[PDB]
Amino acid sequence: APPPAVRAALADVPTEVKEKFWGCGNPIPAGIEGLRVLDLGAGSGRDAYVAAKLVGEKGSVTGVDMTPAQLEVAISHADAYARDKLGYGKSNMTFIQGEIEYLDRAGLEDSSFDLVISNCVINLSPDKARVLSEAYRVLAPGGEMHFSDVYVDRRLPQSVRSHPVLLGECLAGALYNNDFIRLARKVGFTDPRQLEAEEIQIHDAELRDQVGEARFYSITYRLFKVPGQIEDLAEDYGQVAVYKGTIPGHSHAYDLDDHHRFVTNKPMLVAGNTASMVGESYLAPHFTIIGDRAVHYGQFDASGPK
Ligand code: NA
Repeated sequence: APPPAVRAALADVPTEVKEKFWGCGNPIPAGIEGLRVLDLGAGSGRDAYVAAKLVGEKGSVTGVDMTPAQLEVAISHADAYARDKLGYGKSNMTFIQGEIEYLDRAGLEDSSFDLVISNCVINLSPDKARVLSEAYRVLAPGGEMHFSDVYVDRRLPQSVRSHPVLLGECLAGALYNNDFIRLARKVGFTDPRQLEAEEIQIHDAELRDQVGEARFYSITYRLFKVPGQIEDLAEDYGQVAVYKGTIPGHSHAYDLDDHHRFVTNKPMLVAGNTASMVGESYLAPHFTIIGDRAVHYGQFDASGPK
């Protein structure tokens, strides 16, 4: 169950582009008309094709993949998709060959993307930290890394690590969610936000035994970049946010994350972080912020000392 816009856009993506994809989600955010999107690990192009639509004719998408076979599928269907299905003059997609760890080697410049998206390929990175820090480098201010991947509620035993088989799909090398958060924050994503999580029921029964009581999740994370603004606690500057109702397919309400649902025209008290995420990012044209950060009031939703 993807949002209607994503299902509508999927109906029209070349069967072959979809059949050849494999992923744990549909990580294209709402609100991206006219923006530039980088799709990490684009494979055969399902997610890039969907984005190419949702950003409109004036937005664009870049897909980076490791495998030439997968590339050539994304490339061969581009023009025809963009022309007949989207009715664009030409494809607004560019697929390039690369390693997600080395966006600099792929020629991707600082601040050249508004969104970085990914679908269940980061657990396979040999250098998670580099992919994260590269995402961070190629994002423009007020941009976001928005991506889905598989996590665990605890650290897997070393035993399970380097010798699983392939196991699960990449369930080996799925991190303890809080360890992921830590790594994101070392790189400058100070307050990752969980948009939604689904427990992945394991059901192999023989794998059950290998993992103990480990619980696995498919989580879509939101990693906003707002330099100088994003803090590691909810801090209280007395700001108020009002979602104006203008994000297509979200006229009644908008979920920033699973703890923050904004109802159209209903003001809500927010912390600095959240005010930055909805009002200083690419989402900002759809929100009003009342207040600012000239006066600090303390920690938000919590008393002072003890
Ligand atoms: Na709505």
